[PDB]
Amino acid sequence: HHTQILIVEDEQNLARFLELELTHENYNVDTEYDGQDGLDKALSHYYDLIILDLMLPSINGLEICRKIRQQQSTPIIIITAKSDTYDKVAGLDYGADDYIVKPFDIEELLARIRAILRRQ
Amino acid sequence: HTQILIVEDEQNLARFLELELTHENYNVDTEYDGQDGLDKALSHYYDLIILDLMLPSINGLEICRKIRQQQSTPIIIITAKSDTYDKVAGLDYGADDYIVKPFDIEELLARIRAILRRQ
Ligand code: BEF
Ligand code: BEF
Ligand SMILES: [Mg+2]
Ligand SMILES: [Mg+2]
Repeated sequence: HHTQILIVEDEQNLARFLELELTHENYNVDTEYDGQDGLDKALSHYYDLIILDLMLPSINGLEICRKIRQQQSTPIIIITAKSDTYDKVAGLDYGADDYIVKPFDIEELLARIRAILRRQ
Repeated sequence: HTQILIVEDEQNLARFLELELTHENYNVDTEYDGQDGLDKALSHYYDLIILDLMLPSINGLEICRKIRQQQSTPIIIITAKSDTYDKVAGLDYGADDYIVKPFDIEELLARIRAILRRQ
């Protein structure tokens, strides 16, 4: 019984870093670097929480978020270099549970994962 | 739904949030002192509590711990403390979100909506 996380992120250094840091916290992690592959994975497997970058190949994160939310209430955290207030609001209103501006400290992401999953 | 408590000692900010939130059809109570805020939270029902960290009498992290000891009530921390250690502590002590000042009201309102989806 492991908590399952999907990361959709096209910057492969950060993607691997997040995978390693989350695996160290005893999460099971799947990663996708392409937006369509990430959506397809999110819809075909059960995750406990999904981490979504916004600028991705094929389709971008807000479309992924919308299409996941047509099917699932699965927690979503958006991570992105997009830091304007409107981008944050739009992402939360499309159903993301949190929204973190890059670059961030891993310990903050881990704390926010814990806080969201506490209420599941 | 509608009941919000704000514990914030910077009164210009508190009245702003109070008015903006009331404009959004929330019923807002506010307290400028940390002990009064904690007392209010434990004595009265709220749907969501907004906690500053740096307050007179008792600091917001301790308020958060004591509330979460007794209630499931959603908590958003708002604070000028931007350090990662403080974010991690606030979230681990029971806060559902943590916003660094300054922030735009539409962000707060969106995070309130998102947190109330979690119940
Ligand atoms: F490409 Be992600 F929005 F940083
Ligand atoms: F006084 Be609060 F922590 F900004
Ligand atoms: Mg990207
Ligand atoms: Mg203060």
